[PDB]
Amino acid sequence: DWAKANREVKRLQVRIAKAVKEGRWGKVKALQWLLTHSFYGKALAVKRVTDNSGSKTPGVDGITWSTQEQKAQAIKSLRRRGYKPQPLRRVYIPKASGKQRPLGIPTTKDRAMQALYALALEPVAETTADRNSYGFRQGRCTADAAGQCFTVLGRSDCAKYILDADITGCFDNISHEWLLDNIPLDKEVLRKWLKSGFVWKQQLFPGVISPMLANMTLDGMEELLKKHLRKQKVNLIRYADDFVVTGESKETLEKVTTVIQEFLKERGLTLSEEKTKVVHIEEGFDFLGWNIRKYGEKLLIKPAKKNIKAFHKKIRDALKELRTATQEAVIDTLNPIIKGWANYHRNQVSKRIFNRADDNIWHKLWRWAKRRHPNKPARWTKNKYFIKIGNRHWVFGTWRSRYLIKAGDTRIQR
RNA sequence: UUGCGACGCGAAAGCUAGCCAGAUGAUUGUCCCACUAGCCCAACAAGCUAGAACGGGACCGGUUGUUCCCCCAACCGUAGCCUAGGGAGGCAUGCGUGACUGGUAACGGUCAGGUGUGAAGCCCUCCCGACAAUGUAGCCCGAACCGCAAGGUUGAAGCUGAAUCCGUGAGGAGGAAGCAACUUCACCAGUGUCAGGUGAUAGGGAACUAGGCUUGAGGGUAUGGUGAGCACAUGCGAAGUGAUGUCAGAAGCCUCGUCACAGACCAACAGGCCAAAGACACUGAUAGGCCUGAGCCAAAACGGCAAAUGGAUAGGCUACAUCGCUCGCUCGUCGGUGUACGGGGACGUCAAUCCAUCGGGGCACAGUCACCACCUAACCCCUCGUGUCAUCUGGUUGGAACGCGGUAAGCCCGUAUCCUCGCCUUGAACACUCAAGGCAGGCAAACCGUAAGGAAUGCUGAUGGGGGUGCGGGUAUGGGAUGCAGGAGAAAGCGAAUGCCGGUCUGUAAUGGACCGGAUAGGGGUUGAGGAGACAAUCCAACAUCACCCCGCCCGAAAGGGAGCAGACUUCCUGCUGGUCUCUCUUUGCGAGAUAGCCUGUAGAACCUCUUGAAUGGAGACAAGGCAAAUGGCAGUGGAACAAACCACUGGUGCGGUCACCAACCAAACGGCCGUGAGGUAAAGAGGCUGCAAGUGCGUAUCGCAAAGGCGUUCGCGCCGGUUCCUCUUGAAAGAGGGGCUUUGAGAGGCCUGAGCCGGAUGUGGGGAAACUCACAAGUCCGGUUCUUAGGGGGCGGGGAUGGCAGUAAUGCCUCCCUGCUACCCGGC
DNA sequence: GGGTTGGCCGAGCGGA
Ligand SMILES: [Mg+2]
Ligand SMILES: [Mg+2]
Ligand SMILES: [Mg+2]
Ligand SMILES: [Mg+2]
Ligand SMILES: [Mg+2]
Ligand SMILES: [Mg+2]
Ligand SMILES: [Mg+2]
Ligand SMILES: [Mg+2]
Ligand SMILES: [Mg+2]
Ligand SMILES: [Mg+2]
Ligand SMILES: [Mg+2]
Ligand SMILES: [Mg+2]
Ligand SMILES: [Mg+2]
Ligand SMILES: [Mg+2]
Ligand SMILES: [Mg+2]
Ligand SMILES: [Mg+2]
Ligand SMILES: [Mg+2]
Ligand SMILES: [Mg+2]
Ligand SMILES: [Mg+2]
Ligand SMILES: [Mg+2]
Ligand SMILES: [Mg+2]
Ligand SMILES: [Mg+2]
Ligand SMILES: [Mg+2]
Ligand SMILES: [Mg+2]
Ligand SMILES: [Mg+2]
Ligand SMILES: [Mg+2]
Ligand SMILES: [Mg+2]
Ligand SMILES: [Mg+2]
Ligand SMILES: [Mg+2]
Ligand SMILES: [Mg+2]
Ligand SMILES: [Mg+2]
Ligand SMILES: [Mg+2]
Ligand code: NA
Repeated sequence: DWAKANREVKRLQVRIAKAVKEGRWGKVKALQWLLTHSFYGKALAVKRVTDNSGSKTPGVDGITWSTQEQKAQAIKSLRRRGYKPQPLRRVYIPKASGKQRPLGIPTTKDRAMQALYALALEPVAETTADRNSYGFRQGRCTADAAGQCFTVLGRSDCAKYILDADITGCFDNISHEWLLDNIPLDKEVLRKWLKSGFVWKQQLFPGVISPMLANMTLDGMEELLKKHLRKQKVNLIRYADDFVVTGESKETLEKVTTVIQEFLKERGLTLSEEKTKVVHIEEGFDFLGWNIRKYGEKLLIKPAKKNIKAFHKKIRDALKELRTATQEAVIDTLNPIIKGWANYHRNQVSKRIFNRADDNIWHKLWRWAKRRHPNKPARWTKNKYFIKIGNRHWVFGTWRSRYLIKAGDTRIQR
């Protein structure tokens, strides 16, 4: 099946996008209508449901037996006409960073319809979106937001004034009428969705279809900031909801404040007064964990000290849990944490920050090894827990050698 | 489950505490006199010894008084003893292992030799003994060239040290002879050589570690301690007061300075220098090398200035306190602080050395800070006194984990005695009949299991098994954690108590203490303990908690076993019990909250059927920000040369809108209007049936959480919390604000293990001068307390599952569950 | 503005 079921869907996605590169929204709505009423679209929809850890919804359906795939997909073969979405189930997943962050879970049939119209929406939200919008799109990392911050703010390639903005309104605070007016999908399905209390009201508009909506609602910013015409003055860089704007002066960024607040005025959104601030590089703004400053005609994207303190909080808590552990288990928990904070900051100025990070986790590991055996000397723990692994002594681990990854040895790529 | 630890006793023996009294040694540099000793052997004295004998004078050495010098002052002394520490024996004991032996068995006794332990409650003698082990973060060494390996030559931090010389002497000056680790790297302004130097390191060394007592008593005095442990919203508790803090973390500490680890380093880059920078050559004039810097001056190149903001200082094997990035307590070296530390002189002081306030990181076995009450007196001050310290001896009161004692109910074994006793299948004969065999059961264990124990095999299989009782032999063994009550048995104690039971007074939070009263044992005979008696002649006496025989009574049939109050400790049996936690359902709070159905309108061009009627059926091009009830698992073109597989490219599927059709049906023009064809043909309405829209179902099925109250009360409420939901904020388990509530039951099921702490009575050791602290199973014992829900594995007995193997079958056997026991092992304290 | 390696004082009694 799936050796062609992805293929026909993706070809028809290509045809939707080729429709939107000319006007032809009749062609677009025809191919959306057709792809939604395709067997392959429905089969893909139930695969995307079954591969996201389905659990108890209100309208409980199963996942298993490899026939309820065919049962449910023939069920939504009919189901466009009498489709009534049932409301959500208020499910708390206990995040390991502070709460049980709530996440309203739809019905499996409702999330299958969401996956259907998600593969309908995607090739329109590719082409009609921005070109400096990096949130939640295809093929785009948050590192590319830093790359756009680089080739915007480089060797005097801006003029030193940047607006650090952010958008209020927690939920999909968008006026429902605006969504129903201009979104390239069938207004009856979206009409039934927005009535239903669509996503549970602790949602932060960054459940598959809601990023497609929250990208489509924020795609006029780049065009309406080509109302200003200078050389490299206005550049907008936006990751999913958190954007910063460039400029050349304090009052022209206030033109940009009034412009963007008129833009979001039509929708249900307002920029804040707190989180919005104008700032002069070099005084720095925080953007996706990376501090951007200048430090005297350098650029120096550095990972900010609120993305370092969060990483030390993660390792501090990983060892406050493993307080009586085995040494190889301590390597096993602490090693992908450091590798994930390595591959994420490996394109920026981070090597100095990596040596300070390995320093601080080393002191945590030393306090680990010394709190292990209280009344026992120090040369014992140094040669029992730490290995001369090379030129380096003090390399934590045991055993072919099992040992932590020094984040400082992770080879920053230009 | 920790080497032992329970309980009574100290009859006796040996450790041990308090007190009393004696004896002995000692009371710690040298000399001179003072006093006394062997002192006139002439009481003169010149001369001999010892001196807490507690005197004075003059001197030696050491340490402190901040490096060196010269004074001065205080303190210490080469003596005796004790301990830590080391060595060597015996001795005792724990666990094994073989050899022998008792006994019917259960179970023992004895030697050997293998390994432990001998102690903070628990071995004896001897020797070395304040010298040493032992340790170390700072300091010092850790070379210098001959050269075959490093062999030697020398050096060498340093150790030890004679000869000599001075002084009455303590001592002072020299250091011959001897001993001694020295191993491996890196940097020097390119490379190589040679010279001249610096920094890690194996080890070595210095330094300390390396003790204590030898003058007491009172009074004042704290820099020295204590005032529980826990939780915290409230508190429990006999056990200060009040703040403040709990993981987005107080106090303390390690770092570091706004880009906030090594006041880092190397590379890059930028600015400057230099002529290969100690020489001798090679190479390079510019990247050739070096300096400085994510700040600045520099420049022959000596290096300096500020380093977030202020601020301080000279010289420490000094003493005390703290700290060196977090368990408590005692220590060793080294380093930083803070307080205290005579007179003069010389040398000369400051380096990013240190402190303080902010600020960035961190570190977390939860305390901290202030006050109050009380304790102790080292030091100092004051008063009084002449001793003090160690050991041994004797007395006396005590104690114990050391020494002694107790078999009895439990269990095992033997003995006599009463009761019970199979099961199958076949040949069954006279019908119970009986056989033959296997089972079930009784005994050995080869072998396995560290271990609980099990099992091959063999042995027996009513000639034998099992249960009950009465005896006899053996062995029961030692932990506070949930009490209590009853029974079996009950050591020591008492023929009148140390116990018991009443009574009186009194103390603690609780255990307690003193005193008065009361009960409490069949007989005889015997040995004849032991005292009597002028005596050994009397030659006794019955109790010596009763040594041994018969009757009174019980029990048993017998042998006999028993029988007065308490009756400790360990056991065994029976009953009633406690606490807390996990899971499931229930009920209530907060939030969410539907589909099917029922109903009222709406739409159906893209859903059907039917009735209809200018009112039908099948198909093309063009478009398409209008819509939809099968749909793109569709079709076409091309690549394969069209062909077989696969791959590129195109497609709006339908309704609607416009041109444009094909089938099927005709208004008008037309000879009495019989006939004709050029020409015209797109609705409405009823049934279901799907959707929509509201309502009812319904605050319901169901889902996510949660069940926590206290205090003031002025009775209205308020504050502190808890719980659910919403909103702001934060990277974040933090916070801010708001709404509600402030709240029930049952079910089975775990589990009894530990941490301590306080008081009292006793012991021991480290620290301390002492209070007091840290430990000895919470020291132990009793008493009072909170807290932890209290760990895995394995085995044996019973009832089932009970699928198979073996099976004529009895049934066992590998596999599951329920249930009883188990210290049987590895934790753990 | 990338590239390397540091950190370790010992004894003893008793515990979370
Ligand atoms: Mg005695
Ligand atoms: Mg004497
Ligand atoms: Mg002197
Ligand atoms: Mg002086
Ligand atoms: Mg010996
Ligand atoms: Mg001495
Ligand atoms: Mg050296
Ligand atoms: Mg050498
Ligand atoms: Mg050394
Ligand atoms: Mg000495
Ligand atoms: Mg005081
Ligand atoms: Mg500083
Ligand atoms: Mg800086
Ligand atoms: Mg500097
Ligand atoms: Mg000194
Ligand atoms: Mg006093
Ligand atoms: Mg006693
Ligand atoms: Mg005892
Ligand atoms: Mg006991
Ligand atoms: Mg025991
Ligand atoms: Mg008790
Ligand atoms: Mg009893
Ligand atoms: Mg007795
Ligand atoms: Mg009496
Ligand atoms: Mg009484
Ligand atoms: Mg009761
Ligand atoms: Mg009940
Ligand atoms: Mg005591
Ligand atoms: Mg002990
Ligand atoms: Mg006690
Ligand atoms: Mg313990
Ligand atoms: Mg203990
Ligand atoms: Na426990």
